[PDB]
Amino acid sequence: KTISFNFNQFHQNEEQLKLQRDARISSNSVLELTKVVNGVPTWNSTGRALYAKPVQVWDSTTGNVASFETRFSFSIRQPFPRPHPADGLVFFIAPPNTQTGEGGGYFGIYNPLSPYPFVAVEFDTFRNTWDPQIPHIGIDVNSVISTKTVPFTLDNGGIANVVIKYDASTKILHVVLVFPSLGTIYTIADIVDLKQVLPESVNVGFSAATGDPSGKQRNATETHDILSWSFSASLPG
Amino acid sequence: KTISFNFNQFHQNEEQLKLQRDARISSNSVLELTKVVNGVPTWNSTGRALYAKPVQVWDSTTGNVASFETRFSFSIRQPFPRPHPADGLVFFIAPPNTQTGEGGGYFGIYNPLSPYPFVAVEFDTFRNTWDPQIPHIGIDVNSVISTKTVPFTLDNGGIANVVIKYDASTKILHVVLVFPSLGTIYTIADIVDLKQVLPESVNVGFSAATGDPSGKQRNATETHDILSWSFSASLPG
Ligand SMILES: *[C@@H]1O[C@H](CO)[C@@H](O[C@@H]2O[C@H](CO)[C@@H](O)[C@H](O)[C@H]2NC(C)=O)[C@H](O[C@@H]2O[C@@H](C)[C@@H](O)[C@@H](O)[C@@H]2O)[C@H]1NC(C)=O
Ligand SMILES: *[C@@H]1O[C@H](CO)[C@@H](O[C@@H]2O[C@H](CO)[C@@H](O)[C@H](O)[C@H]2NC(C)=O)[C@H](O[C@@H]2O[C@@H](C)[C@@H](O)[C@@H](O)[C@@H]2O)[C@H]1NC(C)=O
Ligand SMILES: *[C@@H]1O[C@H](CO)[C@@H](O[C@@H]2O[C@H](CO)[C@@H](O)[C@H](O)[C@H]2NC(C)=O)[C@H](O[C@@H]2O[C@@H](C)[C@@H](O)[C@@H](O)[C@@H]2O)[C@H]1NC(C)=O
Ligand SMILES: *[C@@H]1O[C@H](CO)[C@@H](O)[C@H](O[C@@H]2O[C@@H](C)[C@@H](O)[C@@H](O)[C@@H]2O)[C@H]1NC(C)=O
Ligand SMILES: [Ca+2]
Ligand SMILES: [Ca+2]
Ligand SMILES: [Mn+2]
Ligand SMILES: [Mn+2]
Repeated sequence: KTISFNFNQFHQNEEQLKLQRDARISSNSVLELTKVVNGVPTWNSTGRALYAKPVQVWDSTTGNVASFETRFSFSIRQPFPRPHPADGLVFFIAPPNTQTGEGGGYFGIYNPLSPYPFVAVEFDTFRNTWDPQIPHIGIDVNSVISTKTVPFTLDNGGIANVVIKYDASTKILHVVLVFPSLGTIYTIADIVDLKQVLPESVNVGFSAATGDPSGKQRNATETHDILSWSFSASLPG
Repeated sequence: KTISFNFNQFHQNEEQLKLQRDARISSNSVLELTKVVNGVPTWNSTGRALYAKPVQVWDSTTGNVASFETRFSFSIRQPFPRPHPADGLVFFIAPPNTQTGEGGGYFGIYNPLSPYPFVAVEFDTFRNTWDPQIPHIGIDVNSVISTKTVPFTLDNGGIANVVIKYDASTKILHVVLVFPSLGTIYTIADIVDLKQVLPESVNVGFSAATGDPSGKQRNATETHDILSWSFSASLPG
């Protein structure tokens, strides 16, 4: 059983996508996860976009787990450098029908008063009390406190290509981040057992957030645009 | 005990490299693993290049294993597409003082008469009886029958960027192959316990080969050039 989808661009009112909070699709085909007014990003914004249909990552009848691959391009533009850009974006896997959690350093995927499991790959731009030097790529399992982290230099306003691959036989989640204009390549990988953290069916998508009001800084913002996205999953069981 | 070297270009008579068989450094600074006469690659060629100093990947006293990262660019030019180019190149890790093995599909790293252990990342261009479709990236442990494989499409005569990273804490060996001119990214990973297969001290280097005469095809050839190479290893012990 295989499932796959591809988005060369994003059309307004895409029946295949589920938009939440501030997420919006521009007229120029970009998925803007967080609020951008008159070409300027704002703080206190959170937005998510999930693939409309649930995907089965494992089967309890056979115990088999899915292998998958996803590729996407994103762009993070940071207009106001001085204070500190925030917060970042993530590709994530969670139980179906979840609601946007806390914004800010929680990217909109963590809800303290009713936590739901999740596996996420973050592109963190703001250093929270629990983070190492930013920006960094991180593998998150149920917590925004990454199991593994790798720093990277952002191509401000530039395009970044990401490849996330999960091999069930080895339980390896490997991610590649490339900035074609800079010729830089970043890599990180960790062992993650999906069967141990997630339910059989899940939702895959993105979530991003800009500076939270509590920070008292309106400049703590940036764009979190997804330009294209393909997904392929294979469940033998 | 960290160690690292970096070759942004190769100079003839590199005191740092040990060249074996047909391996040679061209005037314009590129490391030609296999024979190329008058700008034309030939069959029946095999060559290797090893860093002259042995590196310690693990220590029996503390038991600690080294974590390392290596980056290099190569270029395979396939002048004759019709029959079938051969054979490919590999980055390998082996015991010090070994000699070039069999050519052809053995890339010059495997010796049937007296096999020595090794861990290699291959870039396979010819399909042998034990191979899946070509070209493919492959992780090889003590043999040329990859534990893990992934297909890729070669950028003929183009530049390829490679990142090989080994994390001792997880035992994950992850490799990334990027063709900047095509924008394509290929990734593969597997679990390898260096301690279980290799001695404490080893040699790191490259090996390549063109079509073996036994195939009776003079067109089974291609270049196998290395343009640059950096290596970094950190043994916490
Ligand atoms: C928030 O971003 C603004 C735009 O980048 C900052 O203002 C810019 O500050 C520059 C000097 O740091 C100055 O050359 C630019 O002209 C100015 N741009 C604009 C459109 O105002 C702003 O910096 C604060 O406000 C300015 C006016 C100065 O007083 C700075 O000393 C202030 O830090 C940023 N605000 C914060 C919280 O840093
Ligand atoms: C493939 O390359 C081999 C080089 O490693 C050639 O081996 C030959 O081995 C001889 C034994 O000591 C040596 O004198 C020769 O110099 C060398 N080849 C050359 C440059 O003449 C091999 O050559 C073939 O096999 C040898 C044994 C002779 O019969 C040659 O006349 C053959 O051409 C190369 N094979 C082919 C088919 O080109
Ligand atoms: C070995 O590689 C050669 C270089 O591509 C092939 O020759 C080329 O074949 C083309 C059509 O096959 C032809 O248009 C080219 O003019 C020719 N180039 C040269 C310099 O020979 C060769 O192809 C075979 O052998 C040649 C001599 C011709 O008879 C072709 O018709 C044959 O297909 C390749 N040989 C093999 C083993 O395929
Ligand atoms: C941050 O976003 C929330 C949700 O989009 C808004 O409700 C907030 O706007 C207004 O001010 C806050 C303090 C609260 O009273 C809310 O109910 C209001 O709508 C917004 N807060 C900021 C800092 O603008
Ligand atoms: Ca953060
Ligand atoms: Ca082969
Ligand atoms: Mn973080
Ligand atoms: Mn192979």
